[PDB]
Amino acid sequence: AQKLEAKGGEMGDVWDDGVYENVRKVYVGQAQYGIAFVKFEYVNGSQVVVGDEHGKKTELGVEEFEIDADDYIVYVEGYREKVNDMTSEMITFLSIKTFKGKTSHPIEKRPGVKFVLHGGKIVGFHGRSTDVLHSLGAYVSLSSTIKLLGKWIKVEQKGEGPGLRCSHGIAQVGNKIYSFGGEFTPNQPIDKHLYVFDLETRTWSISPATGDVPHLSCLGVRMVSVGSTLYVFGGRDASRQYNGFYSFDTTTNEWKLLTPVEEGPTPRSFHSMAADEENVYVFGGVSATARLNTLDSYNIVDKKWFHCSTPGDSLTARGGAGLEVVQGKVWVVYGFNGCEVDDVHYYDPVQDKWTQVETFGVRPSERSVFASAAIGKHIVIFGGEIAMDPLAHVGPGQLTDGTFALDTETLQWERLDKFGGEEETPSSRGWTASTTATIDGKKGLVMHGGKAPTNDRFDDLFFYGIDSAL
Repeated sequence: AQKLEAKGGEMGDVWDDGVYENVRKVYVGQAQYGIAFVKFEYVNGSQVVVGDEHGKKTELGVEEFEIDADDYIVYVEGYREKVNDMTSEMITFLSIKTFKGKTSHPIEKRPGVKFVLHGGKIVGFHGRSTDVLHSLGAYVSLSSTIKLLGKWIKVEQKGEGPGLRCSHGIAQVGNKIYSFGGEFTPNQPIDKHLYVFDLETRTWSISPATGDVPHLSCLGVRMVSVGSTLYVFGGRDASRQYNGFYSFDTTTNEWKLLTPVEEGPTPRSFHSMAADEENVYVFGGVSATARLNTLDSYNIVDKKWFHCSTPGDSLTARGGAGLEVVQGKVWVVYGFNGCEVDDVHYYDPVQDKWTQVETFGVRPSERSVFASAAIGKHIVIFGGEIAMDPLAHVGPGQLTDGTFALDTETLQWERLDKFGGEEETPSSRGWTASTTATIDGKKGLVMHGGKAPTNDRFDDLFFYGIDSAL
């Protein structure tokens, strides 16, 4: 399979259970602060393999977590920390997620760093213990049976690009992809240009413009395409001043302030957006004062904003969540509310009401600001932030790299990442501007830009192309 780095203080006796067919049972014995004692019971062929213990038990006892035979571990989430002011970090908290969606303990915010051994199937463990757990890794085996077959392509680029940024917005119109807004240094919007990408040329340039050009250059902005006209909302500049709701006729190349701030929906940034041929949707994100959970629709024909039913407590205010129209319905996926979140919800237009949905099977650990597109009955997501940065949107935070698709018709998540092929899978990133797109006659996901794990920026253009079977 694949050994994953054990994560924790590198003090202690290293242990390695090796790799098995699957995991039958997990044993966790708590320490006084963190984790004392682990043990695993595995299965290999027709053989139950009871494993050695690692660390020593405490007066607390040891809790068991049995994994059904029709069932396996998709990830282990945890918290490492240097406590006692003791020379080494130790592992302080663990949660187990099961393919069937069993979960051992609900994740909680504990100080220290979060880590996660992720991806499709945990088939064994290894770590380092000194009479208590000090670090932990595991072995993951990516499942070979990838339902939504497809590959990752690093699109080449030529012109005057939007280059290196994140917290910007992209949309497709015809065979051209448009970009707008964004940040390069922490919290500093770059320009007001509307960059455009000719697919057949694979080349960039600044679009020409007319009319009501956006009043402020900004970041945390969103935009979606309807027909050949682009629609743009929110964002902020350096001075926490907000943009209203504009549009851009691409055949006409003219801007248009469709509704002013202070007229339409609450001015905000790092909201989410989508469109369905008839309305343009705006969800959540951060207002001047609070995160939001509200959603507003704007009919193009009726040229007018409608305020949708409010979800209340069921669905906590959030930003950096994914929003796609999966079918006839709006989908809210994951996001951030002080904690990173792995909620899933749909809003039904016809009824004007919200529904929560349980989801299962090799699901992503909770995360924000990821790349997302809806294609078919699927939502596809890549990367994202799996833990906020202490210093704000200022610092990198912790950023990951999985590729996942939600099947809205079965509620099975799958990880589109393969062992098997050779392809240019994007490196761990977040705050990407992402969209659904057709390129060289394949629909799929268009990742662009984003924050690096090292607080750098990216400029890459990435495409998960869904091969032809569809």
